[PDB]
Order: sequence, then structure tokens, then C-alpha cells
Amino acid sequence: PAHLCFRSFVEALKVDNDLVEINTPIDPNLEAAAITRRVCETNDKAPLFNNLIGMKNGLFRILGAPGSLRKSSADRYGRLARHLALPPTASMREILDKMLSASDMPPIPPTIVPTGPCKENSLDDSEFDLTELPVPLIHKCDGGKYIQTYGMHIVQSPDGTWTNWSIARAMVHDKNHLTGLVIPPQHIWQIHQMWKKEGRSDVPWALAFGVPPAAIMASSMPIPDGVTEAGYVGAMTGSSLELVKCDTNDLYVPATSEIVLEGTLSISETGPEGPFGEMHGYIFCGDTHLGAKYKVNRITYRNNAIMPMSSCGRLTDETHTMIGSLAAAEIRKLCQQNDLPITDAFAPFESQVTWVALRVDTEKLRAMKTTSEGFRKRVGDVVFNHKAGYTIHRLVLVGDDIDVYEGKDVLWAFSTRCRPGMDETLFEDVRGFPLIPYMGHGNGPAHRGGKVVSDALMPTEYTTGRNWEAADFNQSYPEDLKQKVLDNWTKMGFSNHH
Amino acid sequence: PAHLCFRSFVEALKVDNDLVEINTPIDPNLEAAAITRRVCETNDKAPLFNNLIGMKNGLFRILGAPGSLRKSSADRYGRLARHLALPPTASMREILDKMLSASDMPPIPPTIVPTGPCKENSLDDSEFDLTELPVPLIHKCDGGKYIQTYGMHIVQSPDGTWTNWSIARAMVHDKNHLTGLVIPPQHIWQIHQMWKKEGRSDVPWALAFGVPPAAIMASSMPIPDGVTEAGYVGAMTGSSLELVKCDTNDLYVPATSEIVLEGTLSISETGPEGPFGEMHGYIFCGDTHLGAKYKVNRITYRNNAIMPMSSCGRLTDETHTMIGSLAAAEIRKLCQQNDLPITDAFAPFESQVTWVALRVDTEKLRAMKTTSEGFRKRVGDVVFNHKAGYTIHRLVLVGDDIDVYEGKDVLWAFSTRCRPGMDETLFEDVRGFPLIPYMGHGNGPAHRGGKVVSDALMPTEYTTGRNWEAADFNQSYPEDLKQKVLDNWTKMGFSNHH
Ligand SMILES: Cc1cc2c3c(c1C)C(C)(C)C[C@@H](O)N3c1c(nc(O)[nH]c1=O)N2C[C@H](O)[C@H](O)[C@H](O)COP(=O)(O)O
Ligand SMILES: Cc1cc2c3c(c1C)C(C)(C)C[C@@H](O)N3c1c(nc(O)[nH]c1=O)N2C[C@H](O)[C@H](O)[C@H](O)COP(=O)(O)O
Ligand SMILES: [K+]
Ligand SMILES: [K+]
Ligand SMILES: [K+]
Ligand SMILES: [K+]
Ligand SMILES: [Mn+2]
Ligand SMILES: [Mn+2]
Repeated sequence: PAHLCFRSFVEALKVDNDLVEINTPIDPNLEAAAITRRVCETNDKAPLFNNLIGMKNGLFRILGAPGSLRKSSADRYGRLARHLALPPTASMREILDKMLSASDMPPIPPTIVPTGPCKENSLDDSEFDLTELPVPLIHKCDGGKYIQTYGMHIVQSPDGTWTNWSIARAMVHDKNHLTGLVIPPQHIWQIHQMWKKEGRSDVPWALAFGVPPAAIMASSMPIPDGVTEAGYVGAMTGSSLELVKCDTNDLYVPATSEIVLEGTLSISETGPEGPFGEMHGYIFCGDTHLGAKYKVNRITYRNNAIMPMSSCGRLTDETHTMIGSLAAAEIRKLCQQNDLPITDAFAPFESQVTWVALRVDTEKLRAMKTTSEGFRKRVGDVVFNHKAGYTIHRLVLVGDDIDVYEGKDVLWAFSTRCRPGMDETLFEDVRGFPLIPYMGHGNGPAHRGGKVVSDALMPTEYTTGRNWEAADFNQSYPEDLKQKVLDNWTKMGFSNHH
Repeated sequence: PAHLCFRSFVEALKVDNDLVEINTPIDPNLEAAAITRRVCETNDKAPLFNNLIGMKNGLFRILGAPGSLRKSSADRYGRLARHLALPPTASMREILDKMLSASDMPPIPPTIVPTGPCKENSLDDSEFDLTELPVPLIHKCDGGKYIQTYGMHIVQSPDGTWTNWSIARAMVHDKNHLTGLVIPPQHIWQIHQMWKKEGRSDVPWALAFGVPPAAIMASSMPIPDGVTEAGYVGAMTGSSLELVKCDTNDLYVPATSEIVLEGTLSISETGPEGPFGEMHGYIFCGDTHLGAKYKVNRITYRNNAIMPMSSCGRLTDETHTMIGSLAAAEIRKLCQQNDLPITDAFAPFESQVTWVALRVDTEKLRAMKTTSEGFRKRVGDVVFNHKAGYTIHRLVLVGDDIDVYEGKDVLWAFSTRCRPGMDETLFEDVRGFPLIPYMGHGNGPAHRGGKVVSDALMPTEYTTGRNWEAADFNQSYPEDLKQKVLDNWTKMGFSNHH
């Protein structure tokens, strides 16, 4: 099935009429990423580049925009639904519920199998050169060829008890090394730290590209510390994932992985990394810093391997649909587990996924007999002191009438119900997300503060209940009149799903 | 011409295929406003209700949505352009420049003429009853029938030197009185205060509905204190406006006015006013307060008179397209007159026109050799201490790459370049706009504070110049590649003005 095998996922997009196969030569230097960028900016069909200039020995085709949006509102999130065995018309609420469902289920550990398609071909250290592969230059100011935008890094705690799967960027350094971001509080960083403190050896590592779509979704989600993503994906899908051992280490990769790199993440060495055109929409040309360094010892890959690629930047791509939404999902749960009356959470695209709107059950709120200042502080302490709140700099609290999955409605509530200053609490002593330009390239500390809880609950939502109705068609007119108007609409001369 | 005669304006909308004539009976109790509301929420054609239940003796037809948006992007602002003799494809920049053009021209005073269409019919105090006219109930919780949503109040200073034209709401109180909002710092209020201090007499008053479209635009704009709107409109249009004297007082009304009320605004009496479904999208049911009281002594009107109506509330109507944009225009000029390097200003619809984005000439800014904290304070002091800043609670400063007329781009810059708290200055000792729910129905003083300058200039925009490029199709790819991609787009299989 498509959720369990990337090759099947590509076939699913084709059958959905959601994929454009480009069989003429396309340059991995900027052209593939430019086409992908335009797809993302216009919600077009995913591009599959079958004829990439410089592809050799089967490495590699590219699929762009794997988790981006479709044009129609009815199946807007269909490419995400296809990661998860959900109907293509699934709502965001349904997708995030699916992604949270495993959080109160027993893990289903993976099953080891002796081989799989990822072993169809191999290149040893004397046979590959990463500078000879058709690795894309994604943005013209990028500081490297970013091979790794949609693969899963696999690292394991020294004691073997936790195996983490996560997305973090990496670019080619030389024939057999990458550099990339490994930053706190991310799990790749947490595990790296464990190995560094042990001080014995570099971290055994693999990077698998074109993994089971359900696994790349979990890779992008801040599920709890110490939780092995493979078991969470197993529980979510109701099926044990099939993994095969790496040839040169004892880590396990999805059997149907398109391309696998095997090697080490150094506990001592660094190398130049970045800049990269990032999720918030910018590239700071020449802004290169030392990053984590990976050595590649072996490549294995499927016949006619396909590399997924995120051509990320301005709206809308994987960095918005997956980073933002999956963090919002985890934050929703975290708030509920802390006894806060939050029903729903979403990161508005309009905020460049730097905000999360939290829908409040105001019946529950009223029973708490609290105030804005107290509630704001409590919510911000829970979220901004936790890893799930890392990427989010503004929380907007809204009452039950707002659909947080609708950015227009979030912006309306924020703009009209939250008095600047008075209805907000600033948080300066929390971890900040340095990738946001106003953090890393701003006026203050790159790694601390810059966060805010903005309360768009109105005063009576804490006491006696909402005391307005909207000045809109829906609420300011009785049902019988509304229906008459709709029934006579085209008749009168005015204009009128899938 | 359409800009100088409301009847001609209606004819222009017809010819533009921007008007739906409804000749079957429509109820002024909610139905007309519900149809209008749906038009505004969907950017449909303006409705002209030719058969209003309860219309008698020629009073009256209704035109809804006179200044609302069209569906197509190419002529989005066409209904505003038709107020001003501009091409229907005019940009917002062009419309606001037209509205500011008279600010450095000599006034063209109006011309008195002996009669006009507004004198075709008359009703004396023994012949009309305002509770018998088909005055609309616009929202179901409104505290009155709001006769006055798109007419022009006309009041004159005691000394005769300043005649003000402005829009302020009013509803029917009884057979020969209205109540309405007359609040500081508005000119109707400033003039009222002059009469109250003189203490001799009630204020001579007229309310003209269906006035020259260019005059209703100025009526909605905060042009300076002491400036007679008629002379400003004269200069803007290059033509002296033709006015006729009222029958029962010595004020002058546009000759082609559809309906004119003549009477007095009391210096001593008040009456119940509101609630009303307001520009920010709400109605607070039962929230009635004492408002200003007007006595009507005489009605004059055109044959087959048409009453314009704003069915205001959630996006998008006259309260957004005219209040927000015309305040932004005046703020742009005010900033320039105070030697601030502002090129453009607009009130984003997404902010419910509570924000104004100010585009900065950053070459000029760099020459000032200043800082964020200093610049923010200076801009906020200029704007928030002036009447033109009354309705605006957040100013967003953006550099030259942002098109402030594009809300998506304003939201991007705000979300990514302004660090909450650190990059903002709050203003608590300025006049606030009580109509905003978080003001009048909020946690703090209804009439003071709640304002903020949010600086979305990046640090190097003050020093050496922008130091990024966008991670977008436009900026992250060379021109020749971009053009190749566009040229091969439909060929490859992807999707493609008026
Ligand atoms: C979907 C997606 C997620 C991420 C990234 C990308 C995509 C497409 C890049 C295009 C590669 C851009 C890059 O900036 N990137 C990225 C990243 N997290 C990082 O620490 N470093 C990164 O370079 N995340 C987010 C992480 O995947 C999530 O924060 C996840 O929660 C981490 O897993 P874990 O540590 O919780 O196990
Ligand atoms: C276009 C438009 C403008 C306004 C209004 C409406 C429309 C459609 C209502 C639908 C009637 C809603 C109402 O809230 N309303 C309104 C109002 N100003 C008020 O003091 N009171 C009001 O009740 N303005 C704004 C004013 O027209 C401008 O602020 C103008 O600048 C005033 O003129 P002046 O005092 O500068 O001469
Ligand atoms: K993860
Ligand atoms: K609030
Ligand atoms: K005015
Ligand atoms: K800033
Ligand atoms: Mn993890
Ligand atoms: Mn005025």
C-alpha cells in the first residue's frame, strides 16, 4: 500500500491525476527545484523528474513537492492523506488525529526481514562519489547541494533503547561526507549528545530516502523523547513496519527505501553548512556556519531509485504543511495532558507556521474561574518550555466559534479580540527558534525569547459566556431567511465543491 | 458623469455588468441586508432593490454594496474607481493617490444653483413619518432601523468658515428623529462641541443620501481639521460641485442628491442608539447607549429615489474598503509631511482594517542613521497622536520589497521580521478606537491605549541594506531559468488575467 511503500505512493499520485512525469532532460542545478518551487507556490501537481541530467548507475530520479497542497479545496490535503491511507478528501483535523492516534496505543515494534528493494543495488566506498550524483542545487544562493530534504535520519541511543527517525537538512561536503543541521532540542541532537558524552565512537547512522510515507510523516512530528518512531508508526498504521539491516552497521532501514546511505555522524568533526533557503521564506547569502559532519561508507538503492525533494521557502511546501501542522497536533495533545481545555490546534499558513491557534472549550474554561493573565501564563509555560513548542513563537487563544484550521478566521479573531500588550504575555526566558529571521538575524538573542501568548478570548468567555453574535450572513439573519436567499440566489441574478 | 451624480453611478454599474436589479418584492426587514451581506462576503454584483416592501410616495429603492469588491482581480476595486472617474482596472495606489491629490491643490469652492433633482419631491413635518418608510433592519440584533449607513452628514462651524461632510451611522428614533454616533475626534463631534460651547441653538443639519460618489468618498476620509470637503472634492475632480440650498435652513446639499433630510442636531438631547453590526464583524446584542439626537423637519427627494446601504460586518464592505484604505492614505501623507520615509500605506483587510502597513524607503532610512526603538517611537507618536490614526491600532513597518497592498506579503513580513515584544513599542497614552471589540468590550479602558508599532524592518535595513533574498520562484532562480520554466509550463503538463 501507498502509505507503506514510497514507490506505491508515487503510483497513487499518478492515479489521482496529481503527478506530472517529466521524461525530457532536467537539470538538477536549479531547474528541478525551480519547477518544484512554482508547483508549491501554485498548488500544482507533484513533478516527477524521470530524466535528470547527471543520473548514472540508476541514481536517481526526483519527486518534488511530496507533501504540498492540491489546488481544489475538496482534496487540498490529499497528498498528506495519501501518506496515511486516509481518503484524499480528509480534513486537517482527521490527518492530525491520525498522526496522534498512536499516542495512547502500545507500540507495534518493527519486523526484521532478510532483504528488500533497497538492496537491489549497492555502491561501496570505492565506487560512489557524492559530488558525481545529480544532487540538486535547490536555491541559487544555497551553500551546497542539498541531497537531504525529505529523507529520514536514523540514529540510536548508545544503550540501544531508543531509535529515532527524523528529518533534518544535509548537503554534500565532499565525495563521501555530508554536513547538516543537528541542533537542540531535536532528537538527533539529543542522541548525538549521548554519544559525545560516552566519548568512545562516532554515531552509527543511516539516512533513508523514499521511505514509507507514514514513516516520513512521523519523522516530521515531535513525538515524545525516548519514543521509537518505528513503533509509533506501527501502531498508527496497525501494521509492523518491515526493516532490513544495513550492510555496514547494525541499524535497520525500511525494506522499501528508495536510497540508503550508511555511515557515521561525527562526535568531533564539523564542516561548513548552509546557507539554505529555509521554511520562513529567506536565504541569507553567504551565511555559512559549522555544522555536523557525516561520513558515508555505503549506498544501497532500488532499481530506478527516486529521491524525494522539498523545494522549500515561501508558501506552501512540506516545511509548512508538515512541520507546522504536526507540531500543532503535538501541542494540542500536550495541552490536554496538562489539563488545559484545548480542543484543536493548527499553525496558520499565513503566520509562516510561526503561530499556533489553540481553540478553547470555553464551557470548561468558565468552570476554571480564572483570568486572562493567569490562563495565558499557564498555557505559555506548558508549551514554550516543551520541545513540541520549539518552532512556535506566538500562541493565539480563541474560543469555540473559531475554526483554527481556517486562517482567515484566526486572523479575524486575533485582530479583533486580542488587545495588543494588555491581552498578551511575552516570554523571554524560553528557547527560541533561530531559523526565524527575527531570531537568528534579528535584534536579540538568536536562541532565547521572542515568544508570546496572545489571548483572543473575550472577557465574558471566562465568566458567563460569549455575549455577541457575528455581523455575518451566517449569524445575523434567521435560518428561514438565509435559506430563502440561497434558494433564490441564481434566480435573482447572482453567481454560484469538487 | 458617474462620479458627480449617484443616479449616473448606478447606470455605470449596470453598464459594467456589476449590478443585479431585483424587481420583485424584497423586505427591508432583514432581507435586503441579507442579500447585500452575501454579496459582500462573496464579492458579487451590487444589488438594486427596485421593489421594496413598504415603499410609498417614491421613498425608496435601495442600492446595496456601493463600495464593495468585485470578484475578478483585474477590476477588484472597480466600484471604487467608478466613484472617481478612474478606469475600473485602477489599482489601490491609483485610487488613494486620486483621493490625496487635492491635498496640495487650492480648493475649488462649490457653485450654488437654484434647483436640482433633489427638489423633485418634498414632505413637510405634517406629511412624513420615518417609522413608515422602508428603512432597513440590517442585522437581526440591531437596536434600530439604520436609515443612515451611506449618506453624508452636513454640519457647519458656528462662524460659517468650515462645512464638514462625513459618514456616521444613524437609526430611526421616532416619526421625526434619528439617533446616531457623534464621537470624538470626528469632525461632526468637533463641530457639535463648538455649538454646545456657544450654547445658543441646536446645530443646523442636513443628511444627504445618494450624493455624488466623489463626495461620499471624501466623506469617508479623514482630511484635515477645518477643511471643507466640498472644496477638496472640487479640487480632486477638477470641477466645482453644484449645490442647492436646503428649504428650511441655509446649508447646501448636492443638487443631484437622491434624498435629503433637513433639521437639527441637538446640543442638549440624547436618545437610545445601537447596538449595530459593526465594521469589525460583531454585534453585542442589547448593548444600547445614549447617542446624539437629530430632529428631521423636511424631506426632499428625487423621483424614484434610491437609498444606498452598507450591510456592514465581516469582510468585505464599505467599512473596510473605504474606512481603512482612506485612513491609510491620509496616514501616508501625514508621515511624509513629518519627514518620515514612508512611500505607501494600506490597511490589510486580513487585519479587519485595524492595522496599517507602512512601506519604508530604506535608502532614506539608512541615511537617518537611527535605530528600531527610535524610529518606532517617532512613527507611532506622529500617527497615534493624530486623528488620521484614530481607527488604527497596529502599525507594521516594512521595507521596500513588500507590497503593502498585498495582505499575504504584509502577513509574511510581520510574522517573520518582527520579533514579538523586542521589535515593538506599545502606546497606552493615546486615543483608542472603542468600536474594536477588544477596546469597548475588552479588559482595559475603552477609549485609551491598546496601540502598537511593530517593526518588520530587519536590522541591516537601518545600516548597510537588505542582506537576504527570498526563497521564492521570483528571487531564488536566475531570469533565464525562470522564463524557461514559464515558457515550458503547459508543455510539461502543468496548469495556467481578466
Ligand atoms: C518536513 C521537514 C522537517 C524539517 C526540515 C525539512 C522538512 C521538509 C527540510 C526541508 C529538510 C528543512 C529543514 O530545515 N528541516 C529541518 C527540520 N528539523 C531540524 O532540526 N533541522 C532541519 O534542517 N525539520 C523539522 C523536524 O523534522 C521536526 O522538528 C521533527 O519533530 C524532528 O524529529 P524529532 O527530533 O522530534 O524526532
Ligand atoms: C464608509 C463608512 C464610514 C463610517 C461609517 C460607516 C461607513 C459605511 C457606517 C456603515 C455608517 C458604519 C459606521 O460605524 N460609520 C461611522 C464612521 N465614523 C463615525 O464616527 N461613526 C460611524 O458610525 N465612519 C467613518 C468616517 O466616515 C470617517 O472616520 C471619516 O473620516 C469621518 O469624516 P471626518 O470627521 O474626517 O470629516
Ligand atoms: K520525529
Ligand atoms: K482578549
Ligand atoms: K470627511
Ligand atoms: K524587526
Ligand atoms: Mn523523535
Ligand atoms: Mn472633515
